[PDB]
Amino acid sequence: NDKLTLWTTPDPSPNCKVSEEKDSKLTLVLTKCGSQILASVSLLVVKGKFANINNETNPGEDYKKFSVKLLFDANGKLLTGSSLDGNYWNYKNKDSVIGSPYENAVPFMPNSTAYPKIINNGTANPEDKKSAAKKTIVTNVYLGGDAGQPVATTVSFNKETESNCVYSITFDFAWNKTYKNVPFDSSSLTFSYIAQDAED
Amino acid sequence: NDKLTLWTTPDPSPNCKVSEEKDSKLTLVLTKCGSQILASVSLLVVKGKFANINNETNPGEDYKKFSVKLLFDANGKLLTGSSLDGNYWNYKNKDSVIGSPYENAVPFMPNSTAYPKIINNGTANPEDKKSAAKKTIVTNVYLGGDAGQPVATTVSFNKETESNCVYSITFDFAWNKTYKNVPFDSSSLTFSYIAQDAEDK
Amino acid sequence: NDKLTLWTTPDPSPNCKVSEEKDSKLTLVLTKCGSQILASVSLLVVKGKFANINNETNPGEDYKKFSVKLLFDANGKLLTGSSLDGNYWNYKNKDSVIGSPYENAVPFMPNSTAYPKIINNGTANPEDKKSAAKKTIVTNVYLGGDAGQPVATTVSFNKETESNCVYSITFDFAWNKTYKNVPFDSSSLTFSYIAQDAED
Ligand SMILES: CC(=O)N[C@H]1[C@H]([C@H](O)[C@H](O)CO)O[C@](O)(C(=O)O)C[C@@H]1O
Ligand SMILES: CC(=O)N[C@H]1[C@H]([C@H](O)[C@H](O)CO)O[C@](O)(C(=O)O)C[C@@H]1O
Ligand SMILES: CC(=O)N[C@H]1[C@H]([C@H](O)[C@H](O)CO)O[C@](O)(C(=O)O)C[C@@H]1O
Repeated sequence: NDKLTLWTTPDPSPNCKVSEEKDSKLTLVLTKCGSQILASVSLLVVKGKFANINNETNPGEDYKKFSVKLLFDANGKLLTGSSLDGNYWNYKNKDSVIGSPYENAVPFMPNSTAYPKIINNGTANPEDKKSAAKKTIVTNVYLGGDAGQPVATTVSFNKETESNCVYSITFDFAWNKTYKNVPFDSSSLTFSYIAQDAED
Repeated sequence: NDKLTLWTTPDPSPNCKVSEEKDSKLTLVLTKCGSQILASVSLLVVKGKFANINNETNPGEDYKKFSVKLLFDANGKLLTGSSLDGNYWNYKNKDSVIGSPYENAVPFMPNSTAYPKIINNGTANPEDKKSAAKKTIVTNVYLGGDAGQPVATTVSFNKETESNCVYSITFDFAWNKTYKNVPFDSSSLTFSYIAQDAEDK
Repeated sequence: NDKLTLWTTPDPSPNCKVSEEKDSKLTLVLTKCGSQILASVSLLVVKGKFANINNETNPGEDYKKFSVKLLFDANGKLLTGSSLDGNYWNYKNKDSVIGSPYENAVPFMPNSTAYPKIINNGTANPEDKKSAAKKTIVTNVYLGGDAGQPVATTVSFNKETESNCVYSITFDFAWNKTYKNVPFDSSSLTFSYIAQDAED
């Protein structure tokens, strides 16, 4: 009933494509403390490529990394082409989701002044040079909650331009370890980014 | 606000068992940002095993790791099996604590739908309760605030079962380094977890 | 919103001294969720020592680390002697700043009970033993948002005593890598600390 938490469900049914359709349950919770967004996120791949990682028999790089994209329009609606199905992605209602799909959700989108879409011109003066890293959180999650099973995790904001998105949260994942029969089950990751809002 | 912050005191007197009774000050602050909980946490061992770590003379594993449990009931009261003494664990009032002990504190407990108590072992076709990792935050703290002194730190939610707990915040700590005369003084760690609600009315 | 979020601008003009004057844009956002402060922070060095790090030709330590201080008075005003210029450091209003400079900002300062001014200890009684680490967050940021480019990052609270400061947020940065032509462009870092104010 609180309008201040866009999320999946806390315990979601398969609602995310990783390597196929409905590959994986992605738990993502955006709580809007002031002008910033507090977010935790776990990923669990239940079937397909990364449901039981083995790089002993699959040493290839395509088997040692993947990416999850959330694509949003100017209203901040989740698009098709997002890795995340939008059926069970809405504002909170007890442990579940609100009856109607959400019309507007800009307050929750990354700031397009803080995290601008990169531009396609070559010239750039000292003060007018924009940043790639600014739009980035690089960290680790840990498969199975084992500290010896690190995945390099890269949250990116308004990185994507897919399906004519205006805002884009992107979780990239990669590892060096040659994991043997290790389900991709990520530890919860806490992070924040600066939001947008607009009047009318 | 004061009613939105369960914690110890900012500067607590020895209030945590690590290897023996009140042998460490644990600073923990739960602030309830919407449906999530924002938390920072430092640990300082003042006496006993880990008050001055040396693995040169104590190479044994029992001397290179330990765990601190907070056990809660369905109301969210701290239970006896807890590593943390409950005298100075309550809602905030200035840099101190509220007059009466707290009756209810569920809003602050980890979500038992997101972090369910029981774990399923063996088979995994559905795999629907099958996340161990979801209930986990793995990171590092740094003894003395020195970047060369990492402790592998594992926050767990509703992991524990002891004393008939319903909710359980659990901080495990372990290290590979052979530390020589290094007090266990952890750098403050920021983290969040998904909370619980309170029925309807 | 106003009074709830002390910050720079989301996209700041050069407003930070690192090795010389206004040689870097530092983006810092303090949002006061309850009794804690939520903060993200990116640093971008546009000119001078760290604008294009090379430790192949500059192996010296002075070229492999630096520190950024914010020094505050009892009111919580940013002082000269801070690395951060105070012109465009104020309470939020849209993507910009409030008209007048801010009179009071204690609610945003680190807790002087949790992070005491104490640093010299003459005795050390078991129950009255004070903590250095408590005042510390040690983590990593990642230059260019590349996971292979770690900087050891140390946030410290009420560490500093310079210019007779009462409160002090301090970001130290250091690296072991011998980086070749690597701009100091940090990935956004999320963190929190304890903060109070009270009076009549
Ligand atoms: C950083 C962290 O938290 N975990 C790390 C663990 C633990 O420190 C501990 O050694 C496990 O027992 O060590 C590694 O496996 C290692 O040294 O190769 C890297 C891993 O990232
Ligand atoms: C905060 C952090 O990650 N610190 C890490 C440092 C940094 O790389 C630092 O710059 C140089 O010590 O490296 C280690 O000391 C190391 O390799 O053994 C481990 C430690 O966890
Ligand atoms: C986010 C993270 O973990 N970064 C770390 C990377 C990643 O493992 C990366 O994927 C491989 O470059 O490893 C190091 O570069 C390394 O091994 O020396 C240290 C660095 O801090």
